[PDB]
Amino acid sequence: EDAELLVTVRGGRLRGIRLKTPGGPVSAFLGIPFAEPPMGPRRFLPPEPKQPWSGVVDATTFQSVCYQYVDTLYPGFEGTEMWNPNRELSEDCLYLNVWTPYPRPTSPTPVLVWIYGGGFYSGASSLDVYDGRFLVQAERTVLVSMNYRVGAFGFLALPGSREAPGNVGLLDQRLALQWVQENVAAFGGDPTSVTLFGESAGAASVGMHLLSPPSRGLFHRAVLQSGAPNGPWATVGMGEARRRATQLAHLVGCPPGGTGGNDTELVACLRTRPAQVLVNHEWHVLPQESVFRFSFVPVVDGDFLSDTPEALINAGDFHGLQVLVGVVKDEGSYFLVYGAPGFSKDNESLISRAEFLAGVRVGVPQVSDLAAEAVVLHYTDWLHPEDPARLREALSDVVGDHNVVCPVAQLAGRLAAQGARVYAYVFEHRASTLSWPLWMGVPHGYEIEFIFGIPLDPSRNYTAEEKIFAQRLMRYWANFARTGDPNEPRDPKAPQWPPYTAGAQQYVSLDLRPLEVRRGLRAQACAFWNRFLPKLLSAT
Amino acid sequence: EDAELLVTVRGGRLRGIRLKTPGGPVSAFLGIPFAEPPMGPRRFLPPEPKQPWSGVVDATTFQSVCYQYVDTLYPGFEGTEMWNPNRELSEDCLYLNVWTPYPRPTSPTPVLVWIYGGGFYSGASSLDVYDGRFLVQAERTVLVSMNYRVGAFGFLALPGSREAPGNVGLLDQRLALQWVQENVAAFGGDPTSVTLFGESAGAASVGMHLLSPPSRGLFHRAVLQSGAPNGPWATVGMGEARRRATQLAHLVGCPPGGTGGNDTELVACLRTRPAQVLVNHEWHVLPQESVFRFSFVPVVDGDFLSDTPEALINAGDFHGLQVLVGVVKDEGSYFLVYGAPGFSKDNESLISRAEFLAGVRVGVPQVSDLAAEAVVLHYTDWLHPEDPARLREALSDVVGDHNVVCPVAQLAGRLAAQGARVYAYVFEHRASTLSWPLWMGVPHGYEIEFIFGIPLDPSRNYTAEEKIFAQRLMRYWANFARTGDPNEPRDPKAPQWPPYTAGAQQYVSLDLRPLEVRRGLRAQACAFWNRFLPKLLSAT
Ligand SMILES: O=C(/C=N/O)NCCN1CCCCCC1
Ligand SMILES: O=C(/C=N/O)NCCN1CCCCCC1
Repeated sequence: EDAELLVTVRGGRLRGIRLKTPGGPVSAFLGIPFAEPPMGPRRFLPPEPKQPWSGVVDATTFQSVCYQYVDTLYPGFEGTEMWNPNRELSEDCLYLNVWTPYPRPTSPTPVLVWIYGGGFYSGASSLDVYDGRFLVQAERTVLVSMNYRVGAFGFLALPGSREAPGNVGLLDQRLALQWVQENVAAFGGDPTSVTLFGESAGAASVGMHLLSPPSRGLFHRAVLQSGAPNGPWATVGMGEARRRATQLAHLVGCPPGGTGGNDTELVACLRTRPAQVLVNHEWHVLPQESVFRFSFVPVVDGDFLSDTPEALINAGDFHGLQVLVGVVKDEGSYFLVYGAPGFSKDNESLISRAEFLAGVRVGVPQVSDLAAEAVVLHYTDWLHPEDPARLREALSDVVGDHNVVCPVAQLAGRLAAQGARVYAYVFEHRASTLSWPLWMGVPHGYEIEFIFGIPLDPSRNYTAEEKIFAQRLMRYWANFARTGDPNEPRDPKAPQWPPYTAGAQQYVSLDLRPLEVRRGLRAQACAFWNRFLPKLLSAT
Repeated sequence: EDAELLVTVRGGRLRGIRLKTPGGPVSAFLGIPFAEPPMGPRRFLPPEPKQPWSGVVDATTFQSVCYQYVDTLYPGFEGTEMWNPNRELSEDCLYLNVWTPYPRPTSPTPVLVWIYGGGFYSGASSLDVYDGRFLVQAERTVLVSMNYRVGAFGFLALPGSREAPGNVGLLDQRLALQWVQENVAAFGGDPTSVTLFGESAGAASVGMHLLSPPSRGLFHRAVLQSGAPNGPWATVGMGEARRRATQLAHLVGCPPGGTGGNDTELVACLRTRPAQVLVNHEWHVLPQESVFRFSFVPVVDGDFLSDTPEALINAGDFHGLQVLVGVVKDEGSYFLVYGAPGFSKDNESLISRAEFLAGVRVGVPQVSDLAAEAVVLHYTDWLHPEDPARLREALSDVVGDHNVVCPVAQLAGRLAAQGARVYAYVFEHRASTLSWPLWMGVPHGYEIEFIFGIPLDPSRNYTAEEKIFAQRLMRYWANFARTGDPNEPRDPKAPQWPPYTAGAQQYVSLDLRPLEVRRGLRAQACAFWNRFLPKLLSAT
């Protein structure tokens, strides 16, 4: 009863809240502090563990969202507002949430840990689409989700220095994983069966924890949804990260005119600026106009990432690891209304040939003109080279394959061929309540609502098929969290999900229809990005 | 009767022979001299018109074949020896043949002029597969075919000199066209309706006469079968042509060590060598190991070709011209047994991945390593990158597209978009009597026997459907020769053959089935060869 809403952890006591679902109640503990507030002199520093507290911390509501840019491209539009912060912004944001079934599991239960995306510049665990009450009720697992510092507060890096080493947002996630190992048993969760799953930048974060030894021991399975650490947007070099941090300091008047600009005096000036001031100049440090590019992302520093993600993936041994990867059908369509010429969510975006050629330079930023010609060659239907509809779908494939599909396929192939058991999927169901235009198809990020069982919410207008389809996906994710295999171990009737291998390259399609096995995650398109295009740049 | 076998031309009197067909007799005049024998001091010189003769020249049999290399790759094999000379070799070979229907047409009849192929190093108008008795009988047209000098005797060029200017083999064809304008009326032919049609190097020759003003006035229609003048094999630069001519001279002891080596002394030494000696060292002149490359080809000298064929095609007005172009289904499979590793006509040629990678360098001779990577990328099925059968068909596509299909498609597109009406086809029928292995499919050059109605020969074992198929093809070629349109001028029952345009790119498939309209002569593959690869070669 109400006694299950009281839980004692290593830091102190907590009071949770009961959440209602159409199938039964769920105990939730929202806003658990796992770190000291990274404010004042702690800005840009790695997180410190939350010191124990006296009394009962109220864990009945979500805590504050980390300071981040708020999207204003389409004010009042559900498709964009659903990702904006739904709580007040604050640097005091290092809090996590725990959903546990009712009654509380008496036996150790596998744990799912969600890491939200948002290009490492935005996101929050309090968003309605991340509501874990339906996944926990239907599958009786323990779900944990944490907040981590985004933007400059989480990834501004002056490499080599000590006042701003970078990757502190990744250390926020690692500390939350250490908190799960020390306290998830109090909620009925098994710390020996922890499955990380995230989307976009969260998926890239899950991949970077696979490549970091201090983080690898905190979990046992990984699910990467529409993201990978080896993408062209997930990491930056030490020289570029220093240029962006110095440019942001210049934009906010750091250092004051006539003062030396070493790393100590530069970060000290940054720590005196209000948090909103740094956010208002975050986008003004990118090197060129582009889409799917972000200012402050994880940096290859030799510490958290001893080498580039590509180098660590190639030289890595992943025996004893189960991975679930996948993408949506239209990964790049969402990002085209953020810079590609001739695109608009309120029309058909029937772009011309000239707009397609210009959009390639925005979708593939800062590459040689010869490299851009190779992209146009592969993504042009030369039997209909001027068809606006085909060009619109072509540029969507350019951005999606370059940033998501091919980095994921590259990762999935190296993982399976080096010990790991990999399962791959392609999400091909467009939600009936999707507010984005029809030409975007199945946009990036809109499989999350089905993984979290949002169609089960009675206050929403999802169809009856989508409710059954959502329960299938929650079954897939939970079975992978329990056994490392998305297939139901009791049911040979259901169509089987074959593992992904570097040779067969088998994957399944996720939609209202039963499972369908296909081969190749755009093998022809991803051979251009992963094999030839690097050689075309090496010769310049 | 026998009176129609007697014909007087401008040079003198001729006696022909009556040829029998299952549908009626045909009057033939084989071995008509149209030029002085290019022997002795006339070697390497342009042809001179045949001086008038006394008495009756016997024109009842084919004359001598020009000196040329004889294929010895598969001795005793029908597939190769059907192209070898069937008459004695001699430099006295400039003779032409005329087939005219019986009874002789009283009205002017459209004239077809055949130019044989053979990589500009071999070929003869006396070959059995060029027998024009069936095309002339079934369609009541006048057919002319000539011999032209091949190899060094026709295309050895010391550019600038007067002793060996090059392209004299093309001038032999031009002189034969001037002979048709002056004498084809005596056989019942119309000198105002002359249609050139050729194959491989013959098709390239037909294209070069389109781009040469002195030759363009001698004909009115053109048919290019599996060849184009803009191919990477049909022409050679002035510097490379001088190196090959000097290397051939060195191989035969010219100049005698150690005397001067100016162009006059070099050609004088070459004219003293027996003709067979020059032939025996022809293949030891090419720069690298390759297939679909030939030693002595037309040279871009500024005379016969004022510029490169590519430049003349782009900056040319073709209004009032009707062109019929096309290719066979498997253009490159025949050339793979002539140098590609792992290939053999007597096995399945299931090559490995390494043999495919090495074969690309032979099929695409002397390109940058980066260019070879681009070819490997485009022609590799990255879902089955090691499948021997797919690699065999891939290398066949590499050679066929690079040398035939894409040069033809580039030509057909420029002709259609600049005034000329173009009809395109793809020959997809494999002859039931074909001696080449099954994996070659429809090899290069094996549509000729159907164009000339060879299945109508009662001494051969063609099927009943192939006889009907050959008759329908002869009607297509004759209708184009008569009216400029391969379609039936009045029959609406049979499906129509739409023209080829640079936008729609419509073509028809020629096989036992009725006409089927398709779009794009391998538009995706040929965009790589015609658009992207030249830019990759510019930026080395
Ligand atoms: O969102 C902005 C704000 N600029 O001030 N610019 C475009 C960046 N877009 C939006 C961020 C994720 C989608 C692709 C990249
Ligand atoms: O036939 C020879 C004779 N070499 O001495 N070599 C193979 C090169 N071939 C020759 C012409 C037929 C296939 C195109 C390239």
